[PDB]
Amino acid sequence: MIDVLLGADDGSLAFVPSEFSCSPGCKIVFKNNAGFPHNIVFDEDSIPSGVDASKISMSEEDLLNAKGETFEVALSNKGEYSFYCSPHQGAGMVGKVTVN
Ligand SMILES: [Cu+]
Repeated sequence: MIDVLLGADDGSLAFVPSEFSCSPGCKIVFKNNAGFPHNIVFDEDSIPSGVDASKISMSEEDLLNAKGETFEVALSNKGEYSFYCSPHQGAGMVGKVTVN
């Protein structure tokens, strides 16, 4: 599995890592680190065809509010999955996972 920090240790509004690669069955655990609240959203138009975004994404309205809170994702279909934090998207808090 891949552990991803929500917020850099220094408080920067970033996923760490932000771009990473894995294979079918890939599991990702996003953990609130700094600069929260944060969330993790995948838009349907920015993930592979035939993937249900609602099954991998937080709702834009929901947030992880405290250090250490987690949101887990498991991926199957190959392709590129772009994601972002909704409150911090405009600050560049975005990422992409590639399943090859
Ligand atoms: Cu955020």
